[PDB]
Amino acid sequence: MTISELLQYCMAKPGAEQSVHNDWKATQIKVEDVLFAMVKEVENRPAVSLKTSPELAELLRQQHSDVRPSRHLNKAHWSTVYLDGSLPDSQIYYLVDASYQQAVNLLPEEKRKLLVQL
Repeated sequence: MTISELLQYCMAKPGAEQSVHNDWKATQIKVEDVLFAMVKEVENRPAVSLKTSPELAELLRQQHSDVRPSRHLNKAHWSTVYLDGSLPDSQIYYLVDASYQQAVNLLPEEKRKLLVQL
């Protein structure tokens, strides 16, 4: 699937802004200072790195190889999913909201109250 639409869909999540790191244009999707997922194309192939997530870490225990959770940034504290392009959109959308849900839970009272209005 195309990351072009996926990225725009990430902007449809209330509270998420794009923080671009001007090196290889790694784009961090986060709120005020809570980073849950960041997208970075390596090998010219789409790849997103999520923060420590239950199902994402579970994927590494239960399933192996193929997508290859690798240590380009941090393999145990982060998880890098090679989106590649040949990966189905069905799974990707779920992963986005998975990390997004976590971010909201990790936000204090003040922060959460705001997102509820949006």
